[PDB]
Amino acid sequence: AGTSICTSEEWQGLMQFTLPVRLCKEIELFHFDIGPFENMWPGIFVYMVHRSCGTSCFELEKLCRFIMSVKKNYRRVPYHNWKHAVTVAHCMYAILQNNHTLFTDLERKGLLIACLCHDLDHRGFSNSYLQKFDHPLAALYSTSTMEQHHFSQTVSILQLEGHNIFSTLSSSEYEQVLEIIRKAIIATDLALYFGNRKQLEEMYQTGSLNLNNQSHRDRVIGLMMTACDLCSVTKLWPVTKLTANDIYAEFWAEGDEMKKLGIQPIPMMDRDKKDEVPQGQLGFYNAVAIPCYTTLTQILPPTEPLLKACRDNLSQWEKVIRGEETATWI
Ligand SMILES: Nc1nc(=S)[nH]c2[nH]ncc12
Ligand code: NI
Ligand code: NI
Repeated sequence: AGTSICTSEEWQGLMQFTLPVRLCKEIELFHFDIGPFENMWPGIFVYMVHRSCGTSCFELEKLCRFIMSVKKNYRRVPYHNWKHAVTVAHCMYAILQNNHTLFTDLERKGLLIACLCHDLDHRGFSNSYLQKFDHPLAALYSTSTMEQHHFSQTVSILQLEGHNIFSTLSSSEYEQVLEIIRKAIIATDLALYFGNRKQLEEMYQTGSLNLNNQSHRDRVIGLMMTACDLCSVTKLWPVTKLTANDIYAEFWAEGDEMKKLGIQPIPMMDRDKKDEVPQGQLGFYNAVAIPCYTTLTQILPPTEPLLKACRDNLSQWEKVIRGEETATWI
């Protein structure tokens, strides 16, 4: 019920935060894992915004309020949580640093914010679930149900007193960045990814792709959003494997709810079908992750390390299937 707001202590603490110097170098790399630095997550996001956009891009007090209120509006769910938000924003930072002048100042600030916000107030349930059981959100948002909600949550937080980091934009640029953010969040609906990637692949392969064309830019930004959202598959194997445990914790909890409503869940969401997980991961990588990073690398060549890491993880799932897995901790 309603939008949560950070405390004075929370945002003033972020304002005074300083990032250890050794991490500065590490944060630039695609494979960086925020996992071991939880106390530093909000500060890491400030650092990224300041490196990409400038220390004066946002009023610091508004930015710190905004960040700490965003954190407070992620729920304590196993996967679609604050840690996921900051991970996705970091991937976007790495993409932006490596492709910096392809994107306008307004796009960079909008996309880093969109990434931080893109799963706001997620409940640990899929679009499939909300629509199957006619949750009020599915009535309000007929397609891309949760993503429309995440964008609405974003605008609610911006509207809190002292939280509007974009107020100093011209009236025109303000409308433009909100549209950047809306499009980017909606693009995180994997339903839309399949069509988007196929279109981009064609535009790329025929040579019609043109970044001066707004609809092309929109689609490229779309694919960047998918690549950042799925970036757990681009980390080192043990990190990827641990994150998969969190994703499946959510999936199995949803499947449990469907059993109670008289419907057998898809196997992926069935905690009594964990034997099918390795094959399911293979399916996901071949159908979703590999094509995403393949097309992204064609369009943005500096992103190739995402693709190489994704391929390496695909090989690991293949090893799991062949019974070659070694010791794992969870
Ligand atoms: N298998 C999957 N892995 C990730 S990171 N996300 C997913 N969404 N749906 C399936 C999966
Ligand atoms: Ni999402
Ligand atoms: Ni997400």
